[PDB]
Amino acid sequence: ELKVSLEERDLWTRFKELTNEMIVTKNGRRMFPVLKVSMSGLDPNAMYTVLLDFVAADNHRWKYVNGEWVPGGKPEPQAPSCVYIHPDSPNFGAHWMKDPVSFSKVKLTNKMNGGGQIMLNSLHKYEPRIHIVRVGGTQRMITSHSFPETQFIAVTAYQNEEITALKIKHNPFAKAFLDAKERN
Amino acid sequence: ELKVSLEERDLWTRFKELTNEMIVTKNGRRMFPVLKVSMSGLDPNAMYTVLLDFVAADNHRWKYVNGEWVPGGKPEPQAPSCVYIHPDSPNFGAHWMKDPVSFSKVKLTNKMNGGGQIMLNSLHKYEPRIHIVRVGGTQRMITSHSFPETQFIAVTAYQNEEITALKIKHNPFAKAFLDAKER
DNA sequence: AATTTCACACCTAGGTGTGAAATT
DNA sequence: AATTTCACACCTAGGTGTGAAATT
Repeated sequence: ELKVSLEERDLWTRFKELTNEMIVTKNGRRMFPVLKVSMSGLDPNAMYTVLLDFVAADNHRWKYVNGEWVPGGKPEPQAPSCVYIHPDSPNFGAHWMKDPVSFSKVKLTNKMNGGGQIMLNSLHKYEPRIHIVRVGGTQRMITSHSFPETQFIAVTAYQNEEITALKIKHNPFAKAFLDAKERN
Repeated sequence: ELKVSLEERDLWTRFKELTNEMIVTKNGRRMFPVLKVSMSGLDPNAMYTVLLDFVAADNHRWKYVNGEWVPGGKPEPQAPSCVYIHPDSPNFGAHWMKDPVSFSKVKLTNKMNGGGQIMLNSLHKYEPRIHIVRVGGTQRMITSHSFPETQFIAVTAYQNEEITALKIKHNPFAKAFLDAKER
């Protein structure tokens, strides 16, 4: 039982191969691609809460040198980001398994604004991590699952234009720019 | 302990006074004003599901005659509407009491399209009804709450221009029309 | 020098009353 | 006649990368 799969695996893979970059802003920025996963093997009638946090992919600050991401400086330990409760929580296993679970509303930021936005440090790699926590009862049951293909480097401005082109070609809110290309 | 209060009582009252009309479309229409309520006296740790449905205010088909809504023809039985599950359900009492509970996403239609939209019959009077159900509770722990100032007549097109004017004045999505008056 | 901020043009998404036209 | 439908301009609401400007 208990299986959690990554939706849109192909698009994520393409981002990984280019070394994915996620914008983080003073006000909070949404992720792209949107983290979507499928879960099964949950007690359909049990109550569960889904959580999302980000763990440091390594202890290096990265820098873009000669068109390539490169680690540098004194390596430092990085604490896992604060947790983001998926908005559908708490909810039945049946609900969680009906349709794919999407984290489309989570906002990433570089500030410590307690508005339910996940603070991350730019120029550091992160890997999203999902937690399914059983609600109620007296026994604890908690599962975690990370996806290597969702690793990215938090940034305040894109560096690799190959990524920017992938964002533009796939994110609806960036259609203006895509349209600009399809005619010029 | 338990108390469920209507938010924007003033605006609803004004609509009531003019005999509120609610547009219903083949695709579903949102309510205006938006139905919001403050609830308190729930077990902060208990799990609750909030529901919304509409009950027929009477057995008459209404018609707008000489600038007035009047009942006519023969009465019939108007069954209660299907139920709408507040999107935040199921959830803790603490969550329900923290911030006003709003039903802004409920769509009203005059077709039997199974899309989570509530079907109503136009030219009929209805009154929204909210139910708080304790998950695992008894049956007595299920309370109901209706507010007579939220009564309205379902319509496919406004009849009383005084209502149209209040809708325009207060619904942000109708600003184009309001602006068109303030110059 | 390197990285963050910011006003802005441009989209996506989707809620409104209009009023003519179509339907009952 | 009485009521419903429908394309349309015009809004609200808010997500994007751009590139100059400000900060470190």
